[PDB]
Order: sequence, then C-alpha cells, then structure tokens
Amino acid sequence: DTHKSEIAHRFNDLGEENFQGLVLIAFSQYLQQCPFDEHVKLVKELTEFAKTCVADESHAGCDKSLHTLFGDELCKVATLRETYGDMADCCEKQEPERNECFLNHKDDSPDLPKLKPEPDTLCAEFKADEKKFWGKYLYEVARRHPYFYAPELLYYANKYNGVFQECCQAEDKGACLLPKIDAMREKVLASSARQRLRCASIQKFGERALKAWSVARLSQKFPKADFTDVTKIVTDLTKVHKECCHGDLLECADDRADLAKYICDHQDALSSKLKECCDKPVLEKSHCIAEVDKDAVPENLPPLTADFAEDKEVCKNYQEAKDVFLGSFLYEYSRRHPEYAVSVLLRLAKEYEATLEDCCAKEDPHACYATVFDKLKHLVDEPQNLIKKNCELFEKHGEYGFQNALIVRYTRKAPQVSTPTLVEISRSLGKVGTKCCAKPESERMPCTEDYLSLILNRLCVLHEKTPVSEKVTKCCTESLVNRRPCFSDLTLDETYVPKPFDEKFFTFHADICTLPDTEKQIKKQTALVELLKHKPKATDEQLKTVMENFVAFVDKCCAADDKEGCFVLEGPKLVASTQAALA
Ligand SMILES: C[C@H](CO)OC[C@@H](C)OC[C@H](C)OC[C@@H](C)O
Ligand SMILES: C[C@H](CO)OC[C@@H](C)OC[C@H](C)OC[C@@H](C)O
Ligand SMILES: O=C(O)c1cc(I)cc(I)c1O
Ligand SMILES: O=C(O)c1cc(I)cc(I)c1O
Repeated sequence: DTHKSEIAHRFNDLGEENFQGLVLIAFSQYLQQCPFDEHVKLVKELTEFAKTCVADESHAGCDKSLHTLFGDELCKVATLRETYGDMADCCEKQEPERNECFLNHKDDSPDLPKLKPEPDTLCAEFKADEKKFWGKYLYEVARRHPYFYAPELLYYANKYNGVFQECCQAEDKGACLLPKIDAMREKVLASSARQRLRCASIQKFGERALKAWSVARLSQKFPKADFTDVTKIVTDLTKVHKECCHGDLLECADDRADLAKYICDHQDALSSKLKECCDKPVLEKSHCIAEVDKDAVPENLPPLTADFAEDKEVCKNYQEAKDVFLGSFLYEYSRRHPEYAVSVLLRLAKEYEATLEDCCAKEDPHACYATVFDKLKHLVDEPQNLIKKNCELFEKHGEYGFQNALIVRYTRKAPQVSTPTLVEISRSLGKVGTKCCAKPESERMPCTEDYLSLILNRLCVLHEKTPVSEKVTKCCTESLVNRRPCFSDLTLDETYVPKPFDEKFFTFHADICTLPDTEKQIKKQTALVELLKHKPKATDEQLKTVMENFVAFVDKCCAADDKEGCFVLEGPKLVASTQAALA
C-alpha cells in the first residue's frame, strides 16, 4: 500500500537531480533515436507526476509500479512505430513481458554520428546552461550504450564538471579540454564494455554466473572478509546489476546507495582501504568503493591444502553440499591469489569440481584427490604462457603491428565475421598489449583476462544478433568462463569457403590522403582482413608484400599533382599486383 507509491519513494530517496538524470538515461537507452528535446519533456512529465505523488501518494496512478509508469510513457510516444518498427508491438503486452520485449530492441550497435568535441562550442554551451549541458552528455552516452551502468554515468557527469569549470575559463580551451575528454572517453568505453558483460552474463548464463564471477572478484578485493559477508554483498550487488541491466534504473541506483552505505557501515569487517571512500557523497562514495584496490591478504590463513586436499573428509563435505563446498573453495582460493584472474579462479574451481567427481566415486578417494593441486597447475600455466608469448609479440612489434598479427589470427579463426567487426575486435584485442603488458607481475593476468572477456563479449553480443560462424557461436555460448581459452584454441576455420578478391578495398579516392591516422590504419586493416578472407592461407611474406605495395601506392598517389587522377588511373595496378603477389 503506501510504498505502492514507488515513484514518490524513489524521488524522496534519490532527490530531484538524480531522479531526473536517471529517468533521462532510461529513456535514452530504450529510445536511442529520439532527440534530447523529446526526452527532456518526458523526464519533466514524470518528474512532475513524481512531485504530485510525493505531495499526495493517494493521487490516481501514484500506486502504479515505477517501471509500469515508465513503460506506459514509452508506449505513449507518437513516433514509436514510425521510428522503432516492431518495438511498438511490445505495448500490447503486460509487464514484465512488455519490458523484456523493449529490452530486446536495445541496439548495441546504433552507429550514431561520431561526437567530435568543439572546445569553444562545448564551453559556450556549458557556460550557457550547466544542467542542460550535463543532460545532453548523459543522453549522448546512454543512447550510444544502452546498457551503460546508469549510476556511474551520473557520476561521470559530476566528476567531469570540475573539468569544464576549470577548462572553460582558460583562453586556450582546446589545449585544456581535449586530453581530458580523451581520458573521459576511455573511461566510458571500458565502463560500458564491463557493464555490457555483466548484463550478457545474467541474460545468457543466468544470475548465478555473475554471482560466481563476483564472489571470486570480491574475495580478492576484501580477502579478510568472511565467506558469508562476501556472499551477502555479491548478492546485493548482483541484484543492483540485474535491476540496472533490466532498465529498472531508479531502483538500481537506490539499491546501490544502500549497498554503498552497508559497505561503509561494515568497512572494518571488509577492508581498510574503504576509509578513503566512506565520507564521500553517495555517487562518489559508490564509485570509489567499486574502484578500491585489493586489500592485503591477511597473515595466518591456512594453506589451501588443509581443507581441500589433505583433509580426509573432502568427499563427504563435497557430497553434502557441492555448491557451498565449491563456493567456499572459490572464496578461499581467490582471497589468497590476487595475482590470478577471476576467470582463471573460476576455471580452477571447475576443474576442482571435475576432480572430486572423478575422485569421490573411486575405491580410495583421498589418494586420488590429495594431488589435485598438481592437476590444477596447467590452468595457471596456460594463461601465463598466453601473456608471455603475446606480450613478447606485442613488444617486438608495437601496437599497430600487434593489431595486425591479431587481424590475421582472428580472420582465420572466424572468417565469416563481417570485416568491420573483425577490425574493431582485433584493434581492441591489440590494445590489451598496450594496457596490460607493462603492469606489475601480480596485475598482469587479471588485467589481461578481464580485458579479453570484455572484448570477446563484445564479439559475442554482435554475433548473437547476426550469427555467421558456428565456431564463434560455440565459443560464445558453451561456457562463459572458458570463452577466452575457447577462442584462443581456434585454428583456421577449415569449413570456410574463401570469397573472390574484393577490389573495392584496394581502390581509393583522393580524400584518403587527408584522413586522420587512425582512419588510415583502419583502411589498411580492412584491406588486410579482406586479403585473408580471399586467401586465408596466404603466407606472412605474401601478406607483407601486398601491404607494403598498398602503402607505397597510397604514398605515391597522395604525392601526385592530380591525386584523384593518380588513384583512379593507376589504381588498377595495385589491384593487379596484389593478385600477382597472392599467386
Ligand atoms: C531535465 C535535465 C535537463 O534539462 O536533466 C538532466 C540533469 C538533471 O542532469 C543531472 C546531472 C547528474 O547533473 C550534473 C551535475 C554536475 O550537476
Ligand atoms: C558456477 C561456477 C562455474 O561458473 O563454478 C562453481 C562455483 C564457482 O560456484 C560458486 C557459487 C557462487 O556458489 C556459492 C554458493 C554456495 O553460495
Ligand atoms: O559495480 C559497482 O558499482 C559496485 C558498487 C558498489 I556500492 C560496490 C562494489 I564492491 C561494486 O563493485
Ligand atoms: O566487474 C564485474 O562485476 C565483472 C563481471 C563480469 I561476468 C566480468 C568482468 I571482466 C567484470 O569486471
């Protein structure tokens, strides 16, 4: 009854500003092609109704579920069908089915214009109206990333306000702002991929997959906490992530604030690093908790072999509650090994399971399971080796060269994937060298497997919507935890039928000359993928010969008196020499 006024309750708990920011984010993520001006109106209508409900909770409609009021507002958008086609059909449904329907139409690759920073323009807008400026920011990010973790987005608006406040008083605005925006953009993209993975886990592997992942991660972060404190927190946190992934953004933010306050209330049982966070206002406090460094491993923890290999009762304990016993193995192993990746720790738990399945049926189980850590070694040696060979390859060739070697690998592994996605994924995979090869020894495996999971999840999300490789389907869907090693093991897809040589990718207009460097590399990388789709067994020398010819040709025509003339009239030679080189 009273708290049937969910909207008043959210408005009271979050305050007007956050309430509006979250409602704006929600409309932007479901209706990614509506203009800001439209969404601002819908936000203001809901905020007014919220204020009415707050003054009187018995006003008509104040008892509806917030997520029902929100859906209803979606359904009352006049251009809903015009713009979102089928999406309109979702309106014929009852909740929760309606929402699930809408969520199905979130577009992970909306291919919205690139937002290129005009420092003076940004600053004029920021000076004119700070609130509108931040609103437009939330809307641009949220419509491009319809799974962006909403409370963090509110945070990135707040944190970066100082940016604009400082920068926009400077005479040289561009020199001040541009580095900061690049940094902002980097934070955003990583935050987006991370949340997109959490929402994919929950949807494709279920809530329990995200819980296991979080047990391992939180046991590393707060290794002094009790198992049951970690599971309480992971459960609350996974609820918050679920609510955010399902578009329940105000309940999401409200739950996260309670979680943040719970963690600060119990900081002494969790981690001494939390002291930093616990006197901050709520968005910042939450952000700081999500980013806290791993606490030190306490002293005097028994060796893992005591409960899990040496003990005579392993089988009985396992048999009485497998899930608890294995959750507990995962907690005990994670808290002791901050230098292992979460996904490696989950692999270790899975193999430990398979071992006791095998061992607990035998005549003498103890003799078999006592040596289990020897059997697990390989799951630690394989990632370290992956890092060692790829980092050496990265440092031998640098980022661009490492990207190209990954283009060659991935195009062979999944040559049916569209060329822009293979390029996009391969360039990100190459950047995992830039982000992780130089890290401390104990951060390298966590850094590498985490970024790999984010980027492979991105390939899985794109592929799930237009499946074209059965091997990608298998590695995306068979096991979240083994995704990375499943992709790692793929070899040249032997069922693939090469395409004819696609010349357009080796033919250009004069405006290639003025492309930003990044775009120029993407041009060469596109060409490289297309070489491999045509001749997947091309040799390193043939690939090198073709690309060198390519760059030499582009240089030559960009030097010409008549650039378009040289590209058009000489262009057939590059095409011919490229084909000659692949013989
Ligand atoms: C209605 C309004 C746009 O006019 O909505 C957006 C607004 C509430 O932005 C919230 C955002 C978190 O505030 C940023 C800080 C720096 O004030
Ligand atoms: C599910 C996982 C493979 O993803 O491996 C099994 C194991 C790690 O389960 C952990 C899970 C969080 O159990 C915790 C229960 C006891 O509270
Ligand atoms: O994902 C988060 O936002 C997050 C938020 C809180 I509060 C605490 C933890 I640990 C988190 O990891
Ligand atoms: O932050 C998480 O909770 C998280 C969850 C999953 I599933 C995968 C990665 I990499 C993560 O960082």
